[PDB]
Amino acid sequence: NQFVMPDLSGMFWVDAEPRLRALGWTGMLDKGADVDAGGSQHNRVVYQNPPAGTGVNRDGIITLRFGQ
Ligand SMILES: [Zn+2]
Ligand SMILES: [Zn+2]
Ligand SMILES: [Zn+2]
Ligand SMILES: [Zn+2]
Ligand SMILES: [Zn+2]
Ligand SMILES: [Zn+2]
Ligand SMILES: [Zn+2]
Repeated sequence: NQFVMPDLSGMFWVDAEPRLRALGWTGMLDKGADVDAGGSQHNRVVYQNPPAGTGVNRDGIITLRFGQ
């Protein structure tokens, strides 16, 4: 908890990461398993950890699962 986690749902990774990095996030990305979530969700953020509203550390680990 040094910056509040945003809701990244629906973003492409080309937009998801720079948004996090701009918040000061210097931590490591854990890219999780893809999620088959239909065509509209293809390569968009489906899950995230920590959830939005959670205080995450500047170098804490963030996990993303993208639409298959
Ligand atoms: Zn863009
Ligand atoms: Zn990167
Ligand atoms: Zn992938
Ligand atoms: Zn499918
Ligand atoms: Zn489809
Ligand atoms: Zn797909
Ligand atoms: Zn993908």
